[PDB]
Amino acid sequence: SLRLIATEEAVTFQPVVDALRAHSRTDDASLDMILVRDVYGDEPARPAMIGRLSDVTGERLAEMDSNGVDMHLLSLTAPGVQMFDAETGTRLARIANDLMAQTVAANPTRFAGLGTFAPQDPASAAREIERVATQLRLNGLVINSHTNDLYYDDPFFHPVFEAIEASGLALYIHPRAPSKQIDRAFRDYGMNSAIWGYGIETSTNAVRMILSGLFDRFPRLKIVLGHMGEAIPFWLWRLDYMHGNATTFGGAPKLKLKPSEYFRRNFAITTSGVESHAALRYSIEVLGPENVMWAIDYPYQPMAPAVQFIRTAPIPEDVKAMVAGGNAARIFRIT
Amino acid sequence: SLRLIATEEAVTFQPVVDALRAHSRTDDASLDMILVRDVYGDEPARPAMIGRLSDVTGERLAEMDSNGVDMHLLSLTAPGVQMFDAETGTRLARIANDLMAQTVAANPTRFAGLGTFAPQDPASAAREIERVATQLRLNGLVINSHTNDLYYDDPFFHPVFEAIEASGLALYIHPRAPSKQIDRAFRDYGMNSAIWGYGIETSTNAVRMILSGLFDRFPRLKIVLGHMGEAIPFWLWRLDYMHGNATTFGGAPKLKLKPSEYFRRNFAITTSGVESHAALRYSIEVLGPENVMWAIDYPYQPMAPAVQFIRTAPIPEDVKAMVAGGNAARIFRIT
Ligand SMILES: COc1cc(C(=O)O)cc(C(=O)O)c1
Ligand SMILES: COc1cc(C(=O)O)cc(C(=O)O)c1
Ligand SMILES: [Mn+2]
Ligand SMILES: [Mn+2]
Repeated sequence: SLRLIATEEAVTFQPVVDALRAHSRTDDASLDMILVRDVYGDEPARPAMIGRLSDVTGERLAEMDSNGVDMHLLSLTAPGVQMFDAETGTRLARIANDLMAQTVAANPTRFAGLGTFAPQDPASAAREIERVATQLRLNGLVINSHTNDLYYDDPFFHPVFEAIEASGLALYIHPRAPSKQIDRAFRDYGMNSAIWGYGIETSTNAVRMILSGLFDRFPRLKIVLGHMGEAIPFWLWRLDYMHGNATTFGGAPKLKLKPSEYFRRNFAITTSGVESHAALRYSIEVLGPENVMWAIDYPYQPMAPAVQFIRTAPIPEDVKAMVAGGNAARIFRIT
Repeated sequence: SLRLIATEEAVTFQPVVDALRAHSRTDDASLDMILVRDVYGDEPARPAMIGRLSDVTGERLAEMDSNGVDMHLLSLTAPGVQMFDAETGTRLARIANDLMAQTVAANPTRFAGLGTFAPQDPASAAREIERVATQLRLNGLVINSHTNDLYYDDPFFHPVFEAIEASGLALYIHPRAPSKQIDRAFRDYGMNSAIWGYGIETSTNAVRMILSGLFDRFPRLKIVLGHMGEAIPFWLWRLDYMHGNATTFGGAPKLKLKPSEYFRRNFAITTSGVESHAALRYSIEVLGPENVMWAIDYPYQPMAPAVQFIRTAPIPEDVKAMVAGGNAARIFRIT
């Protein structure tokens, strides 16, 4: 009877798959090409993945039922539509969002959905964000860290965040591989991926957002970070302590709040890929129990262990209910 | 009467200062030049820092006395001698280590010392490490993350680690600014420094060391990381979980232990710059109480708050004693 709403659950659609299959044959130097060739390539190292990402009502729903999971909140899998040229990305975002709405509508008690967009073209992405919010009535938004090797402090993306803030939709900033600004250090030992690169790429993006003052410009933004907040909850004291030096000697702009206060006000986190009771308890302690959500990270992680992690969490039942689904129901407006 | 041994306490000596003053005028593109110009430059934004780093027996000792701090474990301040050419770095490491040994000998109940080296020349560095251990009999070693924009998984540095392992001295890997591999993303909002770049640079170095299998080659190495382990303690579950993918699809070498097992076996951490009781408790829980040490990070942080942080830590008195000084006395050979 614990209501479980999993918040970082990947899906894909045939038009996006086809575009990535084509993209896999190009000489794109993005570090995401490792993943793209592994999953979408002509000789894939991970040949079952397209099928598992594409499936919603077969194995996925069967696994949900066997583990007592009420819902998946679906998101177009990284790297979404962000690797394509602007026209292509804009077209495919629309298509993927329409298909997400269609998927959710077939089983709305079991699936909710996040829309995505192509920030390669900020003006067009702003229009699509508005369409996602008001015409499709999806539950929120998802984007995969950097676009065009730029981070979201860049004023280039202001029209995107203006539209997101106005829409009231939370934005899940999911990882992708380290951008070209930092990828040189992530070429070895599989560090391009979830084992290290994903967290460094995504957390650096979010820290730039905070320190740049994005949340003074757009104070009603809600951002969600998976992987126990990409470790930002662990760094809060030092982010705050060193901020004086940053604005005094480092040219950082003066902010209305402390870095950690933006993190608690404007961000929430999920437990995707971090099935640690100690890290969960730490995060609840420093963020508050309203700011932590459960996730599986299916199909990149299996459902049973993630479910058992939350069902056995050494926290009171009321807090467990918040983490398991209550918070997600609030943040992603799930009835 | 808690015995307090602070383990990340920076010092400098005139010959190194003079060399950095000269270096500040060069066209070196290293991100450390920001700090170097701010402290050692002809028109320094932080003019009092050289005096504070240079002082051992004046203000530093008075502050130790007024706060009841037993000892500082001294280290040549970042970037140490690593920015110089090999000949210069090698020469200056010898001098700086002799001066460190003399500083310690002058007040051995109040100061312990870490020797440094210039890994620009691994053969010469290996010889200096041996001298530090056997002739100077210093308490350990210190190096500031990368050298020549390479990380310590590189076989280029094997003679260094062979020598460190044989010496039995622990190596404190202190931060410096992000290397050229990653520095593009750390040029804004003061992120070059302790607020973010230091942690990403140093943790990525350490993660490369672990995933490369360095600790299978040299299983007796002891490495110390400040700033609450540069957040690696927070990432342990995910580092372990994703390791199968890394070795299966990512070309990472198979290891004898799990990544988190190398971290507990071969690393210890300090609390420098992270005066959070929650983060301290988390670290003691996941690493064990023997693996956590207290530090101040003087003169970049003030002593009083660091001292009051540990004196008021909500942990049992025997564990507090271990963290405050007992572990340091073991790891750094202090009577
Ligand atoms: C492309 O999307 C992915 C996402 C995750 C994640 O940690 O969120 C992991 C993988 C992966 O394991 O390769 C891939
Ligand atoms: C030159 O070495 C430094 C070290 C630290 C540290 O956090 O360990 C901070 C600063 C700084 O605040 O600029 C400088
Ligand atoms: Mn994911
Ligand atoms: Mn320091």
